[PDB]
Amino acid sequence: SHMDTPSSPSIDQVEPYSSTAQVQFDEPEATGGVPILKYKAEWRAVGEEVWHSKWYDAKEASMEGIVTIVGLKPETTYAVRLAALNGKGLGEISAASEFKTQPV
Ligand code: NA
Repeated sequence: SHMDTPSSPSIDQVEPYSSTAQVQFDEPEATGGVPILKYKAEWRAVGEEVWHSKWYDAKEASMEGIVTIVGLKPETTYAVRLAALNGKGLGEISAASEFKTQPV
């Protein structure tokens, strides 16, 4: 009788530059029963406790196949994960993917 939140997106690869990175991902296998509305990316520098997060429109993300994370520091290793938002709320977070920003 009730829809749930989406299953997890999958991160394929991350293409990092100096202060930004392109996160390549797959849509959830299951929407949960109602449509994906937004994506949330969360990232943090490995070793640190604080997570940074940003919302992304579902339409452009799923069409481009990417979300772009910003405000990164050069030469630094990060963990990133993704979750889909539907009408019920936030779904399962993806497995974390680790990348390193390039040197300036
Ligand atoms: Na894939």
